[PDB]
Amino acid sequence: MNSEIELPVQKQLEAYNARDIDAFMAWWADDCQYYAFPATLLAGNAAEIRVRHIERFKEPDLYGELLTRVIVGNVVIDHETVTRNFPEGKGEVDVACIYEVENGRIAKAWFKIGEPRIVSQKS
Repeated sequence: MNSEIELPVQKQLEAYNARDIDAFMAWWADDCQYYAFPATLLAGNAAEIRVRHIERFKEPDLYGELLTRVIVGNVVIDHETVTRNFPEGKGEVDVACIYEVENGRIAKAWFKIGEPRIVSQKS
């Protein structure tokens, strides 16, 4: 059972669209690392991680619609589609946010954005 690895990523994914930064920060480590595609350290601790996302939570159009989630031991891939506002239309970007949970808290987290998509250009 990798239940204590599922507990962070479940509560945070819900909190991402539900606009709860307290739970979206809770299940992380205080020294948690946060990289951007490919491997660019945005945050070397929890305090910088939350603030970075709070800026994203200012968008009323922010919605993470999960498609698929897989878990390999202490690691989870949450593959969601972030609804944004792009000047060509919708603005929905299919991202794979990968996490690493150590001692019950996310020790490290990385994300890679797949592509930009639009409803007018998609079935």
